[PDB]
Amino acid sequence: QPRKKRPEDFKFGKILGEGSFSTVVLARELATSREYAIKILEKRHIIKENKVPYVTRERDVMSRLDHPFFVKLYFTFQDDEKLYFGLSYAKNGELLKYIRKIGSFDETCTRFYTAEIVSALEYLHGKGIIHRDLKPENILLNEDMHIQITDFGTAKVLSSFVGTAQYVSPELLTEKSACKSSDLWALGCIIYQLVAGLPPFRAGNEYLIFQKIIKLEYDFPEKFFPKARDLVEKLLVLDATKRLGCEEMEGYGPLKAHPFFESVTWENLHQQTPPKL
Ligand SMILES: O=C1NCCc2ccccc21
Repeated sequence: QPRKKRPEDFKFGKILGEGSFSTVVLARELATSREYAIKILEKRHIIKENKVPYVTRERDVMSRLDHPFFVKLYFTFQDDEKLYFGLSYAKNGELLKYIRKIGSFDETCTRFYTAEIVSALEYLHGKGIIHRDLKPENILLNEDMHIQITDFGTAKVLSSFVGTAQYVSPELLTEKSACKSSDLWALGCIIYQLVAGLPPFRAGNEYLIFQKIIKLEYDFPEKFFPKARDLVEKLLVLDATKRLGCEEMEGYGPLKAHPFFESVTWENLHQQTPPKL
């Protein structure tokens, strides 16, 4: 292994994001001229907030990921005060940014980007990992406009936490429990959001949002692509064992065979050129 890196190896630049117990800063490695997104965490603060398990899980999950649709962990190091995670830099920022920029996606772009997420979730779920906080804020875009999923501090490794209100699955509200199917619920909310321009469940506060979620209280705009609508109806299902893509429904095959995805070639999405937004 190369010698441990250290802060003085980098020219630090702008802050890219100010996460839960961390700050992500753009950094250029002097020796190589490579750009990394370095996640910086203060040890004392992590210890004080009882987040050692949190940070340990984050690093352990990220070390296991080796797929182009996920953030990559290249290196770690620490000094007296801080932990540093050297992560891939997603040049084009958040999916959410593009949703707001152009309002909503046409069918071709919805299909292409939904497929990348599904394909990413298939990989993740095959390793026994649940994300638990999947959302357009955490789905980044690379320079090449392919997705790069991030934010694994709150992930669960199969064999205690509630995500972002608008994407929380009903089972989390009624049991405290999460499963792979919880990510598929999030996927349904995201597809709806790509097409409609807004998340399905919206209200004045978390309480009222949680209320709508458990009553499955939402509806589709008039223009909603019919096959995407059918797909979302098969994902936004209160019973977690009946969502398209979960094990009880025989996995990712039937999800990927959905009519909405008819024209998708699943084997080499990362080699395809994304539709212009
Ligand atoms: O580009 C990024 N890569 C790592 C994850 C991240 C978080 C917040 C802002 C940017 C990034």
